[PDB]
Amino acid sequence: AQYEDGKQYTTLEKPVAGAPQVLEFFSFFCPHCYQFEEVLHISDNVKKKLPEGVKMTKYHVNFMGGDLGKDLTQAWAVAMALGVEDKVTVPLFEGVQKTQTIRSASDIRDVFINAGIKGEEYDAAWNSFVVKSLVAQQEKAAADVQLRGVPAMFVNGKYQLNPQGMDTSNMDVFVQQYADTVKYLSEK
Repeated sequence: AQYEDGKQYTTLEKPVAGAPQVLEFFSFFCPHCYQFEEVLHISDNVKKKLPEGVKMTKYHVNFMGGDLGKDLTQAWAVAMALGVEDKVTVPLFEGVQKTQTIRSASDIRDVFINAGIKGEEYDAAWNSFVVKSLVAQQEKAAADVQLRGVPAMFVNGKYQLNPQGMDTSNMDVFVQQYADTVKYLSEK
């Protein structure tokens, strides 16, 4: 066939019921995630090709970067609660990996302050129980699907994208193959 289990995707031997339709995992410590977001814009191009009616969830993971990794997952919870993903994603990636100016929670906070979220808004969200449940969700979803590596994308709790089985000679072509696969998986 043209799309084959084990080729552009893999199937979970233990399917995850009630999972978000298109589910993406990342970490601001993850070098390929940096590529996926700032060079390739994967999440964005996947969207562009998803059918109507399908929502995409993106979650941060704990297993990279120790203490700051967990901080970063809570701040991503804050980002989601406040709806400011599109304003902090890039400065967080560049803070962790480019300039290396993120070394503590406080530095994570500075990014939000600079992106225009108010101190009192940030701190309240940071400490809110809404954010604690939203942290819990991020952790649960990672747990449900065995998650040991990022970037990772799961469709309908049953399929897992396998980008290593796609040509990388051309970056535009890789993205579109990626996006088309998610589309195919979605329709399955």
